[PDB]
Amino acid sequence: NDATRISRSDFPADFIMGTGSSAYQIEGGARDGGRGPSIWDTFTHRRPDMIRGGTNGDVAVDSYHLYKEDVNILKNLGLDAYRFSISWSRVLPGGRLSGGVNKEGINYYNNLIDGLLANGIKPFVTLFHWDVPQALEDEYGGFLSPRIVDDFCEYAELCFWEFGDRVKHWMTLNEPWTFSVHGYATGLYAPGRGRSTGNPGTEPYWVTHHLLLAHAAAVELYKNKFQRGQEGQIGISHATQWMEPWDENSASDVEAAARALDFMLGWFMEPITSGDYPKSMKKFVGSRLPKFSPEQSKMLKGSYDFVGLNYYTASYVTNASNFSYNTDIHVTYETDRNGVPIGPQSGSDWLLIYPEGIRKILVYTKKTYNVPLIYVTENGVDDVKNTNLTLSEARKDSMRLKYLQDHIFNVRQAMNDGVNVKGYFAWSLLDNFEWGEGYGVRFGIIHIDYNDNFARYPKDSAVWLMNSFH
Ligand SMILES: OC[C@H]1O[C@@H](O)[C@H](O)[C@@H](O)[C@@H]1O
Repeated sequence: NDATRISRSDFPADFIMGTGSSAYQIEGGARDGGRGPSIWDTFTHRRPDMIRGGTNGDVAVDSYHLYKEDVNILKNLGLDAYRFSISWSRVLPGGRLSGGVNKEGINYYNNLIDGLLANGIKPFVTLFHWDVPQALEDEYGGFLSPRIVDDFCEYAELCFWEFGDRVKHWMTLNEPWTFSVHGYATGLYAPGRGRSTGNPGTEPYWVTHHLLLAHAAAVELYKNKFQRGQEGQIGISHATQWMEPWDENSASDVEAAARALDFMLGWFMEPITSGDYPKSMKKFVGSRLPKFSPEQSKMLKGSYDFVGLNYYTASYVTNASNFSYNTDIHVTYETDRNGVPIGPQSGSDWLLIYPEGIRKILVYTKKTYNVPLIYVTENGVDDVKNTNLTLSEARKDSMRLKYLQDHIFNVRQAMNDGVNVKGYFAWSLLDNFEWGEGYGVRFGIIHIDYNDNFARYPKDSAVWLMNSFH
């Protein structure tokens, strides 16, 4: 009943605990080892006004050079697994085969994977975590063009071929919701369209459509061409946020909350469940929502071995009072129920701590989508922004420790509920490059000293994880 007491021994023996990262956020060596640029290099370099402090991932926290140090920290941490992504423009600088296959980039991922394995840590590997190769962006518009589908398969194939003998858990995409909405609706993430210069009412829908197609076609490639020989599993990780009706007993708000789930999570989950978009998206987006061919529907339906969910926060939802994705949802998000916020702020004013949400999002996904195997692929919280603190003060992350305890507890509740969760990955292992927010937003269980070669030092939360989840 007390969440500070939660530990490995409240979970099945085969439950996988881990931490996470993504290539652009930690690797650095952006022009080292033959890596070609991604749309994020381009965004952060051409439009440093879009980044808090105008920073980028040229060096990030230097896991490109310090990977042996991350492996040692992961080993000391004692958790089962490490979720990281492959930088598409590292292994294929030009995005397609014709831009050349980068042997040194492959060698880096082999070294990381080998390091992880020699230390009993399972690699969980995401192919696409937003770093679309600039060459593809430039040649045809990246995910705006169906040409992205074939190129992504050839990339997935290269990765299965090179790494599949040792990597047994693959995700095609991480958070295409976030990628689609902030790249193409709000224009706040790479490639920064939407705020032809963009169109927030059409482009997010093509992007998501192509993302879904890319995902389906790479899953089919894995299933048909690698799975028998390699015996791994492939899925995808989705952005989630719990949507609670503003008024418990208002039919309108219950529908509004369900529509909000529909536009965020249903948007990707229904295609991979029934091969179509949610009814409410069809109704509210009309002719601006693309149709799948029957062949695409066959390919999308059931196209995963597992689904990863990413969870941070929650919101109340109510009905709303030219065209844009944001206005299509026809909802208004509310944070406060009569001056009572759904939960307290973290270091970020958008992250309201509501641990129960992770439980309701799990329960909701099993019910609505009937996913057989679920991983929490991301869950975590950011430190209050404060450059005044010494490391000993900074590393006492009480709020994170409680946040993890409380969420992990709720994951356990979801599993009692019937949700088959097979592991849980904290976001993140390292303080890292937090997209539009730069370095000031620290999600790590390992503190990074940005004044000193990105020195790693475990925060209280890492110590507790080691001691409680070995
Ligand atoms: O916002 C915190 C984190 O959110 C997750 O959805 C993304 O996958 C990470 O790349 C990001 O750093």
